[PDB]
Amino acid sequence: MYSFMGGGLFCAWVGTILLVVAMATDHWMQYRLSGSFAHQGLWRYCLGNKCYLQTDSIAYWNATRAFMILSALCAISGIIMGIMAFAHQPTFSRISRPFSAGIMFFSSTLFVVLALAIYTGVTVSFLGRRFGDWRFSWSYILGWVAVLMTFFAGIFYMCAYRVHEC
Repeated sequence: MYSFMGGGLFCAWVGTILLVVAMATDHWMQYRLSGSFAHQGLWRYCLGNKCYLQTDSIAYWNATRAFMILSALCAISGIIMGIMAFAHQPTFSRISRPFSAGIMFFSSTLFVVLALAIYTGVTVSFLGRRFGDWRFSWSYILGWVAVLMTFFAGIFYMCAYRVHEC
């Protein structure tokens, strides 16, 4: 019955973390020079003897940063709706209670497949022959893992939509 309610919420409860463990993890691209092996994230940079922050704010950087928050805000606004999916609260008939999360999670799934594509679509074009250690590191992966986690979080919630009303 309500296994989708208890299943789809779990696919988002972990996916919401991977999005947060993607904006505060300075490992979007691995690179090193002379005695400072580290990584490079959206906001903060890192080296060895010290750290580093942004300097110019590039177009594809200021695109991914906003779209990932637009996904997390569209992801936390689903687990709180998943809490509201169990408890029936009389409100109205438009937009079902165990169904609105399907549009909300898929919306969060939409602004991450675009946020991760704007990164890759410009990174290899803006670089390549210059930066030698071109590598999408272990935070770029967690963004793509959360792409599938919150995707199923909408699938399970959308699957229960037909089971309930029909």
